Amino acid sequence: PAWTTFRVGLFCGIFIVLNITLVLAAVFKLETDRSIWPLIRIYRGGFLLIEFLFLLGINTYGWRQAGVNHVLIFELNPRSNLSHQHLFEIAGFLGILWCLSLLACFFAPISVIPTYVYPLALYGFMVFFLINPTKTFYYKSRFWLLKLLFRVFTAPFHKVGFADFWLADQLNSLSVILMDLEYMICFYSLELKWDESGICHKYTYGVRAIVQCIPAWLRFIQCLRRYRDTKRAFPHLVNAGKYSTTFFMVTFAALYSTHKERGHSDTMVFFYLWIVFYIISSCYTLIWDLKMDWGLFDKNAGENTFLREEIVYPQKAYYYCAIIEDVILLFAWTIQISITSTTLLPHSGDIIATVFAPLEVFRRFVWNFFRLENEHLNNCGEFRA
Amino acid sequence: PAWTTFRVGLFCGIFIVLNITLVLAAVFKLETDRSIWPLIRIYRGGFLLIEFLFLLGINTYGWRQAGVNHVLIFELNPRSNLSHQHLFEIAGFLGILWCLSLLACFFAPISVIPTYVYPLALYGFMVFFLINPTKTFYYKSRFWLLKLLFRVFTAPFHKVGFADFWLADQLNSLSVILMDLEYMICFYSLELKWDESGICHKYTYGVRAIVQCIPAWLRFIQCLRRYRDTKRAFPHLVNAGKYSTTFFMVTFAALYSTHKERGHSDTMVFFYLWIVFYIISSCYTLIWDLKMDWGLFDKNAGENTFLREEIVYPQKAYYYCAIIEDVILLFAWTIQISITSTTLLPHSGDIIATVFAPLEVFRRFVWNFFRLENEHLNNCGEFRA
Repeated sequence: PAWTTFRVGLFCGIFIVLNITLVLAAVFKLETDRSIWPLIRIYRGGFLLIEFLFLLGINTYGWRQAGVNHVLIFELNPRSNLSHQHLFEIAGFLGILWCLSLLACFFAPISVIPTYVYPLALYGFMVFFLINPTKTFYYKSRFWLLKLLFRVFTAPFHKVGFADFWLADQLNSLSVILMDLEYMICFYSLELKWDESGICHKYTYGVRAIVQCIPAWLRFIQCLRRYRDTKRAFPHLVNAGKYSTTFFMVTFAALYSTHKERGHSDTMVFFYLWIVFYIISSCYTLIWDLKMDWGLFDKNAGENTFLREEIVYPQKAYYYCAIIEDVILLFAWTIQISITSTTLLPHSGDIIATVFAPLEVFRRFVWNFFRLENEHLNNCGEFRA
Repeated sequence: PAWTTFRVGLFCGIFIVLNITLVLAAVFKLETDRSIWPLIRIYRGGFLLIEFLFLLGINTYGWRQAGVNHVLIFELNPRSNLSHQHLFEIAGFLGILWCLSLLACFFAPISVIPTYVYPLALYGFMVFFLINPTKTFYYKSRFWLLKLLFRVFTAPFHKVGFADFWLADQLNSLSVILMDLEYMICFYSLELKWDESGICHKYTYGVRAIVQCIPAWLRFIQCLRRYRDTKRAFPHLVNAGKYSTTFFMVTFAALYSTHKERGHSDTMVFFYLWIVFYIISSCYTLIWDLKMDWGLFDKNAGENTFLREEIVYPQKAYYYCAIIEDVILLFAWTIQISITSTTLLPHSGDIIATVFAPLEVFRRFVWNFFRLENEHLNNCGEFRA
């Protein structure tokens, strides 16, 4: 309508200037004799979520304009849809809340409450806005999201729809948010509660491995449930392998990290095995994305050199840019592991992680941007008809 | 359209949060051993202009919705109109520039330029955005405004249209902006130009009197030109009297102020004469506004107790609220003069002036809100047909 567009404008404006204020306050008012990592490590989750919602708004716009309809694919209702302006405004609202909480963490405005209650309040509100039992604030769509989250987190007990698969895949890309939330739990359980601001931050007690692999587990058991429902082995078990490689990569990385902390002689072999398993996982997921989840590299593409037989997005350069971006964004782990194992600053692993997490969300953006199109065109996953 | 509404939202959001930041920086970072008056006295002009443009946007909305059409009255073009969202976004843009300049005056961001260049740059841009000789930034409407300003400031040489009269009246209400601009000229001509930040601020050399009465002069000579064009004495010379009273009030206030500064014995008589002349001016303009410029208090109003015979604005309470607001806003000078002449803080006259100038702009808001309606209904001024 019109009021929705005006609210998109209001929230986007407040957000851009809050970001300017936040950058300025971070460059200037950053004495911070204490360590600042227990703050950005807790706010990385909110940041990844807000960036993901912005990019999902852009995805919905691209779908609706290019021609690929997501009202039938997603099993939504042909009317009472959710345009992209709605996603933009709700992401902007969560961004306003994120920036306000972060500013309250920078300047301590109120002198009676400690500065550790602002992340707690921000995430408590982000949860209450989603479990809101009233008849307001996107009642229908938000409760559809709740039904979807309940049917995807209890995966091997329900029939696989396209929304289930799609949200399981999104959660498989946003693993840093789950790591963030479990880290916030661990911290607020294991930190002094007097005036300011370790066991976790490391893979010591294995909770990091479980939390990082739980979306891979979701998608793995989901595709196994689909293979039990139907009877076909090509796009089900070859798909389960892609998420078994994530299991193995996380396990070996955890063992290597704990052995490097303990300094045992079993560190180099586990490091090499982590290297080779992330290599096979990245090659696997790259081939899969370029072959099935996108349908590219078709056998009879005609004048289109490396594409399908037909296309929806007008500029053919978009697809080549997407191929390059998906082979660069994925495989960016090499820079990470090299710069962390070539004698850099002590606190640099988290620098690289925070730098490359929004880049991973961008990769998931592009992947959606093309997967919904391929699903509308070729019906890759046998979800309908 | 839609992009215009989104830009209204963007600018309104940036503006509200810039206002919050500005209020906070004014309450907290206000050491300011020096006097702060040469800053708010220079920014009051921009503030009154931005508030006036917001309220003119609201006026255009009220006109277009209530039914009173301003496309024929204002001699504009029935197509290529200017909706209220355009006024809102351009006022928001000037507000963004105002808030940015004021913040740059609070925090000195750049260390090489003195803090007196920001008001100069703000108003230089406000003038360049209006004299812009390109084919962009509201080319047609802005050059219509230039033609109107040139035909109204050279009043006694052109035929009086409704736009001429209306802008002369608006300028007759926004006299504080002209006082502000002449004061900025005087200051930047009579202030040290080394690192920071009197003859004016007072009515000493009479420039304040001339500047404060020049819109009254505009409207007076304009109604005299109209009386020469037509031949009718009721709504022309009785109208010229209303702006002759402003001449007399300003003259007597200037004489009283200069004699109080010089402490002569002629101060009390001039103060009493200023009192009585502002009394007669306020009663005159109140009776005129309630009788002719609004058409209220009709002789045959029917069931409507104190109104016209017909009305356009639905809630009848709006009109009574407007009568009360126009008899309160006008006549607010009594509080000013009493609190300034009953032994209050030295710097309090400018406090009261800055407090009551936006209130005067609000009075002009309501006056327009009803005058355009009465003009569409009864054709009070013989402007058409």
